[PDB]
Amino acid sequence: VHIDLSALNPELVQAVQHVVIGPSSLIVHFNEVIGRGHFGCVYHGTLKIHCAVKSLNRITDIGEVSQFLTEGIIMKDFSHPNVLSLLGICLRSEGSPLVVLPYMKHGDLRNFIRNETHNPTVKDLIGFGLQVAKGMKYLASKKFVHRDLAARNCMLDEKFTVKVADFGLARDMYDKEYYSVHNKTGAKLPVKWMALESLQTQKFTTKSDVWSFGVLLWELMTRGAPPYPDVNTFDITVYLLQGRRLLQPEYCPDPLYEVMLKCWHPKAEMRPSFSELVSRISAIFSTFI
Ligand SMILES: COc1cnc2ccc([C@@](C)(F)c3nnc4c(F)cc(-c5cc(C)no5)cn34)cc2c1
Repeated sequence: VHIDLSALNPELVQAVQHVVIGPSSLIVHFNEVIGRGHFGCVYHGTLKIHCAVKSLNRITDIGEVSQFLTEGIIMKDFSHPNVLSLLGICLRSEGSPLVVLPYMKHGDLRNFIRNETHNPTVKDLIGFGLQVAKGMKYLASKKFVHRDLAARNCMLDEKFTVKVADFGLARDMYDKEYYSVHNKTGAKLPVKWMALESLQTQKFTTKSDVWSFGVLLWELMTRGAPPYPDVNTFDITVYLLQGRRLLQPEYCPDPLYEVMLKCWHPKAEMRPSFSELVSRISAIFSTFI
């Protein structure tokens, strides 16, 4: 893997020095896999900054190198406390580049809320939801559409700060169960998180991210129950069109369920913005002790 600066959009050339990590600056501990995606494994690494280093060597070919760099450059300029940051990319003589992310001590949000070790309160769970909403408000303000928002796709650091993850160079399928193959297009889709219109057109928007966020809130309040367990894959469209939504979890406050129903409005344009979600959830959160 060689970097040809001329091949890039000339406006981005200056950003390369800030995204590329010199191999001498990074040590990666390949002895133990700490995480797995469809595109490769992840390992502990030290930059002493502790990091998660993701290999992309399960992919046959990584595509256009200039595009990969461009994706990295665009990703690295995102900075928000509820969005996973890119520390950089590191080139290795043999194999694809390594993607270098901050280490997230407590892993993905779904597994965290399912863990018997931890006991977040209803207030804590709502706060996790608020943090996600803030990250998504940021991403939406950058006109970035996530396309795969779900509890499995957010992570928690050592201070229990929630970060929207699984985007840009960290994008992957980290739990294959929840992705079904479309018969016409072949795309593997997170159907149980998708908006009605996306199930029909396969177009994703910020308003379809809002639908997914509604599902994520439901996951939080059920402590990571699988949505629609008694529905099979693409029959979700028929199920929803019967006039159905996920039921109100026992400990979900009534106004938070109302927020969920708004996220699942049949008219995409009538769903709340992430700014409105931050406002509404902040209020509900403030009522708890
Ligand atoms: C287990 O220890 C860690 C610590 N930090 C990590 C940071 C990123 C990642 C990385 C690059 F895979 C990643 N980036 N975004 C996501 C994400 F949204 C979800 C997951 C994830 C979910 C499951 C289940 N396993 O991994 C992994 N993700 C993995 C880490 C693993």
